[PDB]
Amino acid sequence: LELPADTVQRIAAELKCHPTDERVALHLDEEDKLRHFRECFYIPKIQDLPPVDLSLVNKDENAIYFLGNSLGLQPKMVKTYLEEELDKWAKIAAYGHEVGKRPWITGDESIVGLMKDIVGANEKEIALMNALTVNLHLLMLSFFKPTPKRYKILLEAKAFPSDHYAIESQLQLHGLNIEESMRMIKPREGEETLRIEDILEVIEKEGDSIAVILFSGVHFYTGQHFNIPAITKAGQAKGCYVGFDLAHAVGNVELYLHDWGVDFACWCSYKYLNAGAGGIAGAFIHEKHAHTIKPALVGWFGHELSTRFKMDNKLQLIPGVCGFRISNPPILLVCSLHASLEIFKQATMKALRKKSVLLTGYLEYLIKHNYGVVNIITPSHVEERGCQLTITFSVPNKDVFQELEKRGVVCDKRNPNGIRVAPVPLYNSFHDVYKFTNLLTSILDS
Amino acid sequence: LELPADTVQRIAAELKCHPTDERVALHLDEEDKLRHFRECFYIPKIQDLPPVDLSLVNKDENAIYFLGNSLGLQPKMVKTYLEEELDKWAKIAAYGHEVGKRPWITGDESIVGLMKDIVGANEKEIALMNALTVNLHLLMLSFFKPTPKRYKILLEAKAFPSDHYAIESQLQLHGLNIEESMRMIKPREGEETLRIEDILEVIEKEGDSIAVILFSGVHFYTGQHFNIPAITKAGQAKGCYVGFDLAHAVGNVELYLHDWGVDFACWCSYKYLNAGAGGIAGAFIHEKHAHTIKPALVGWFGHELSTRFKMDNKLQLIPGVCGFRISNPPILLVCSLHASLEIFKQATMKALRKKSVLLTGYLEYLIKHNYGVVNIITPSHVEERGCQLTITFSVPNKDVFQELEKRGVVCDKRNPNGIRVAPVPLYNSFHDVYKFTNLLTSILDS
Ligand SMILES: *Cc1c(COP(=O)(O)O)cnc(C)c1O
Ligand SMILES: *Cc1c(COP(=O)(O)O)cnc(C)c1O
Ligand SMILES: O=C(O)CNC(=O)c1cccc(O)c1
Ligand SMILES: O=C(O)CNC(=O)c1cccc(O)c1
Repeated sequence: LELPADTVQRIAAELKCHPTDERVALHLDEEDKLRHFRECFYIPKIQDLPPVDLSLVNKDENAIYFLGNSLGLQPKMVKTYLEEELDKWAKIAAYGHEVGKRPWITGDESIVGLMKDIVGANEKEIALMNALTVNLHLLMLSFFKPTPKRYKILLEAKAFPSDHYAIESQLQLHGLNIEESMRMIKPREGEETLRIEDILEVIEKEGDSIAVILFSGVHFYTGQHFNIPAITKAGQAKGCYVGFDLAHAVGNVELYLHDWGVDFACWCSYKYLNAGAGGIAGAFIHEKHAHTIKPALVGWFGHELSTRFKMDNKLQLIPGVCGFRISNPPILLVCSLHASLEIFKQATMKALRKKSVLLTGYLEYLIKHNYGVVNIITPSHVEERGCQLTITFSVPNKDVFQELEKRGVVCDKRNPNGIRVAPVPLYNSFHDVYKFTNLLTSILDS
Repeated sequence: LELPADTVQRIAAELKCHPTDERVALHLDEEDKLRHFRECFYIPKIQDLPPVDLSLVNKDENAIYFLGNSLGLQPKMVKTYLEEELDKWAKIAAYGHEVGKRPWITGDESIVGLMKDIVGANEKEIALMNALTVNLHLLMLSFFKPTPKRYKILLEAKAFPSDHYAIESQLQLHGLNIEESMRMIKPREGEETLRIEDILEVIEKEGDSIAVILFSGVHFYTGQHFNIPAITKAGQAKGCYVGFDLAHAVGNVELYLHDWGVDFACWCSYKYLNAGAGGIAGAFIHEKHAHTIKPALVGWFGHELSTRFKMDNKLQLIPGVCGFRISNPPILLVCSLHASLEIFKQATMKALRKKSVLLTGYLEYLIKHNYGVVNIITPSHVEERGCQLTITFSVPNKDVFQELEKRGVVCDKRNPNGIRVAPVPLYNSFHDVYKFTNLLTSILDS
């Protein structure tokens, strides 16, 4: 299978231009079978962005939005989907709990089918509920059951703060010494990312004492995409449960949670899944646990639908992850997520991931060619990253982030002088990447 | 202070009609200073309701919606408020986290001020987050700390199923015997409601062994409004924490959680608060606990805003209930609740409660006069109930509920032959009550 760099160079040869020519980007966009999906989203205009310097930009041009890994752009249909439910609420009020396209009682279940291909799990293995870190806790209350022999939680060092705090509070709940019980894998000296061989070594050596491995699927800062099946198998070989925070993985990289035998997972919906700030989150528990791992905290929405409304206070618990669902689901959040998931249905993760490899590969190619001063922290192997590249710079005189945002590039900063950029296949183009790299080159040359 | 029955009879005398005359209802509506608020809501039309028999009703008449205690009607402004946020998301995407009327990061805090008068607490004592039963669990994980001496949870028998399951699972979490540890106050033989003297007796006699009292503020089925301050003081006198599920109280009866010294509380927003199915819920913790009662489960949104985004994994916990906030808040849910709370701001709980006393009092009066066969289960004392009356019937030949719903009355059923009705002051009229009672009379007379 042709690597992105090789595709770019071959296309350039065919076009009779240099691989760094704008025509290469324009051609890749012409050949992009997912090109039309860009029209499904509200893309901000450059002139409308708060930090933009109008004197450096062309009005009425679209922003170069590379922050879809943090706050995904809005599907145009969100309003329409919300209107369907507001209209029902206006027309029949309480009766909307039981009737319509999204009966409110089963609003979550009405759209969960659309998640099956995204995470690679069955409908009974997925719940759409609450918020990401909330779900992490609900799952950990059941999966983390420390003993004198097996009490550790294994995670990456410099994990996302919410997960870090969640794990710390879980350990504190059991009166466990944090320094001794919170095992955090640090990179080798002079590296920011983890080597799979090093992770597996820790698991092999310390696995007997580890109750739960809780890793990110994709690391938020380095952009490293961890080998989920390998970590899962290694942990399970030592008797650990293995779960993942897939905040940066879902809707980005392909996932097969069931087939890989992942024990549990959770994710948010407002990043690659484009559902809007604080949107309804997700949880997965492998069906193999449905009768053995029970919810720690129960509410009425974990009671089987068939008898729930008898209200006789005789719990009939739904097996598997839906037993962990505590409260009635927020229809308005279901609406916005639904609009997004219909788009994913049409695009397919297979096709999206294929475009992402070429799109991020093209970005990497242009960066490496022009400045090979500029360091890509994200792993170079195509299977070891998603959309996002994390880049650092060595320019004492320039704040590269500030100069980019003034010009309508929307991305994330980390210190001292670096950036997170994540071109996404649904609504970013190869031309976006071309434009970005030329703005960057111009900034670095002063 | 004039009782509702006496107001009705006096008004009838002034009008020169019988207290049961339609003119009495029309006059009370003319004198209702809150009358205009009815126009702020989408009221369903009778012809649009699923169970309606069109041959028994007049088309284009409004439904008689008496289920505002279960699913509140929609403020007309909900769509407008949602559009503000969708428009921001479309225009500036990620930048919406920090700017606008409702910066997404502080979306909850941007509207919490509007809850101050509703629950009678300070802004630092209220959090808008998650869902009701979820919040109940988050609070109980911190407030319920059983010991060999003090391990019981005290609640009413036949509590709402979700609360019942929550309490059961909390006890199971600590390995406590449910039958011994879950103390449930049952009514006297031949009664459905609880006597305050009986509740206080249990507290006095068993209080030393009770860790937490968790009562509803208003009981969902009987409509009994419990004396919150009296239960709070009695529990605290015995060293118990006292908390309330205010699902049926908030936006219905007046509340002074801080001044009463209530330890903690939680509530939903889709009942009297009209926020839409599964809307963003609420939690209260008295400020007296801010430095002593810490969250059991922590996430990044419990970390002080000023340093949260440094992402250095060094927790700086917000004192009080906001420390219990785990995840970033759902803006779309904030929108719908905000639309409702602006209406409550204009109306005031004081004025709403005053109308409710007269409105429910008038309903009771008409029921008692025509059939004094018909039993009101809800306490008769005006201070011992909210909007809702629960009514039972003794007619072997008639399903009263089915006959009411066919005629465009929207209410709730319980067996064998009874109903829950809750005329609400924001959008129900005295004429609604008059019409309802005449439909009921006609049904009962066969
Ligand atoms: C309506 C109600 C609930 C509903 O629970 P959710 O968590 O909102 O699904 C719970 N408890 C009481 C007392 C209620 O009246
Ligand atoms: C974005 C993200 C979160 C956000 O937490 P919320 O519960 O949604 O507020 C948590 N963990 C990871 C790994 C994330 O990337
Ligand atoms: O983008 C990330 O990796 C993590 N950050 C967020 O999810 C985020 C950023 C700003 C506001 C917010 O609520 C969440
Ligand atoms: O109305 C009550 O007292 C309790 N019921 C609900 O809150 C309710 C009813 C139907 C659907 C739902 O999600 C909640």
